[PDB]
Amino acid sequence: MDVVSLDKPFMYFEEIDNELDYEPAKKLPYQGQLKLLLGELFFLSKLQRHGILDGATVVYIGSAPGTHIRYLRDHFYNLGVIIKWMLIDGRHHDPILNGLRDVTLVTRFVDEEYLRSIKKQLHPSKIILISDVRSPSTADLLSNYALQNVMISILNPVASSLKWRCPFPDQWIKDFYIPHGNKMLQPFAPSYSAEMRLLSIYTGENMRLTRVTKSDAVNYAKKMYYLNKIVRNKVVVNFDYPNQEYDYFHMYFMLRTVYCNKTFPTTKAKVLFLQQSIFRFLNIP
Ligand SMILES: Nc1ncnc2c1ncn2[C@@H]1O[C@H](CSCC[C@H](N)C(=O)O)[C@@H](O)[C@H]1O
Repeated sequence: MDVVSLDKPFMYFEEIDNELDYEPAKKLPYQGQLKLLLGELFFLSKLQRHGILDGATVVYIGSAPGTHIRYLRDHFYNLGVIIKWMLIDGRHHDPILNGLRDVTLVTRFVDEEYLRSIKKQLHPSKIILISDVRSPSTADLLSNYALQNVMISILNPVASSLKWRCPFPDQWIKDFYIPHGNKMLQPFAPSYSAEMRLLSIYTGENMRLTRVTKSDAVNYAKKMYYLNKIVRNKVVVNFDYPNQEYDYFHMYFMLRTVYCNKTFPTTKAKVLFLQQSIFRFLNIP
């Protein structure tokens, strides 16, 4: 058994302290909704901590089916946070999202022109952007990242969460810029996934971008390979929890930052609660 003792999990890309030469997917049902729910609950909890969530309109682009979004919506709604949800996708959403006055579902694939009309329509509310659009090829990726930057420039949000996976070095097309932000690592991501989420909060009227080159691509690939191949396969023996696999240890850390109405005697009790709550909601054993 791959046993180990760990202080804390790697929460952001930058934390990974090792790499592996990438060698050329899921153990749980609804694992994808889980992966998404944890990251977005983590992101939104942070904004709440900063006082920038209440009264904002959450514009989620590439939100369908969005089964897990119902849970996120209920969570903040039950906490008393006032948020309007605007879920836009060309595909249809899970019907559990229907019939809620605080959530507007839009069946539209967004283009730059559309962003301008919704910006005019959302005005003067403050916007929190969440993007999970998916076309893939390096060209498909770049195009998605290009669109995500136009979302921020037009919508001009107070914070953003963007889907982010660096293209493979051996499939490099050109250097590009992505918004400056924290590269949040995702527990329960596919076995060999190199995807993370870019979380940014916008101050003043500036927009800081960062260039990404092929050498960065090589680094992303090796660090993400060691994390997937070695780290995620660890059994944290010093983690006193029903499940000691690395992903549960990693999940505990994101869930411990979440706010609940119900008071708990220990962080462990809360996490156990939120997790039970989350798994029951997702119908995961
Ligand atoms: N330009 C665009 N505007 C809106 N949605 C887009 C888009 N291009 C692709 N998409 C959508 O992006 C989605 C990627 S899968 C998204 C899953 C969703 N976040 C969930 O929680 O279940 C697809 O549903 C696709 O239709």
